Amino acid sequence: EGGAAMAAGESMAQRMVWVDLEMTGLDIEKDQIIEMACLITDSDLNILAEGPNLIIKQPDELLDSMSDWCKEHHGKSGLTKAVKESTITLQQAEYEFLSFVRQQTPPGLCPLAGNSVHEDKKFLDKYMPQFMKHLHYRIIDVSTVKELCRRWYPEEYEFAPKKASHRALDDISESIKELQFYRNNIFKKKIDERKIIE
Amino acid sequence: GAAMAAGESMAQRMVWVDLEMTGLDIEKDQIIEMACLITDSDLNILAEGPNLIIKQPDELLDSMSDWCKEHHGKSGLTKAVKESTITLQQAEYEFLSFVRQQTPPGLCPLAGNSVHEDKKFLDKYMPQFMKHLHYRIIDVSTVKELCRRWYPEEYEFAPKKAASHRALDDISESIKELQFYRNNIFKKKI
Ligand SMILES: [Ca+2]
Repeated sequence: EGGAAMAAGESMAQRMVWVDLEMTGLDIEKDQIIEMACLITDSDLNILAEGPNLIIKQPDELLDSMSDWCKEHHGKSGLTKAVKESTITLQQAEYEFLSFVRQQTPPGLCPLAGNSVHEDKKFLDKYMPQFMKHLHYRIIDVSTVKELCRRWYPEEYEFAPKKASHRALDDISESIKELQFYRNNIFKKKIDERKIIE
Repeated sequence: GAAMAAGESMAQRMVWVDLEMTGLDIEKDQIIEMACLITDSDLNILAEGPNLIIKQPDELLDSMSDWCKEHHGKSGLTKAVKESTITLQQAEYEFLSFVRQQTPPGLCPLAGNSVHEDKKFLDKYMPQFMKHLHYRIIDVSTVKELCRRWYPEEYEFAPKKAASHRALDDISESIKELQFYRNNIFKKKI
């Protein structure tokens, strides 16, 4: 029956693809991608799968030509060291994600999720196009609600969680924890604590 | 101290835009129409920018998709492109001039419906303008997707975007949409 595929299809079309990227800089015409994580959640931000957490090999030239902040940032992170000794091609990494997201999402219906992802999509559109061809053109920006919280709910902004990490996969988990804080505190309450709300 | 409160009050103004390309192939597509507008933090419009139509080389206009051909052909917009005398470089200045007197430099974000795609062409074709803007954005298409999943009943009350033929009136729908999500999806305080 289609009514079952509809319920199943309409439920997967509400899932999100959560990514966290690290790059050599902000200039898309010269900078590249060096670390990418992926992860799938449902409409209520519950982990349905954990994608890989990869480090992409990039030539020593670009890393040696990175900005002070960038060359300093990724140095203490040790990520710069791993990039050189990495053996993961971009498309080899691009495909590894594409297979993961294909076995978990319908093609062209799920949106990109994550914190400040208008830049991640900007890079994935250029460098991982087959990946983006699977995803909806829209994004779920955890920072968009951070701004709307900053102006509309400054009181509860002070209680927002604090930073914490080691892998982009963890920066995803914090970004959901960030977004989950917004649903508990600034959106309309659906649940009293002991009835539910009208 | 009181000035730092008003300084914060200005740091929370938004910069609203909406563009119309010949296509989404950023490496081979250009901007064709643009409007701009400013609001305070609580979505009240403070100043409306211009609404300009950018002349673009003719071979590309008949090389854009049948969607872009028929739709912009039906909008009357592609006709105004040839009859436009505004280039990209002067258009950027007019928009850069407008916003500089209303918003603090680099403290205000882009806002609108899927502006992540409007910013992609602004990061490339209007960098002097984008320098005045914060790197963060405010996409109403993000809380729309959040409204579907979490508040689907109230999501059905969503108004129809009035199919505006001018990008400045398109924004009026986006704000009216965003104001909706605030009223019926965000927690009220008293
Ligand atoms: Ca638009």
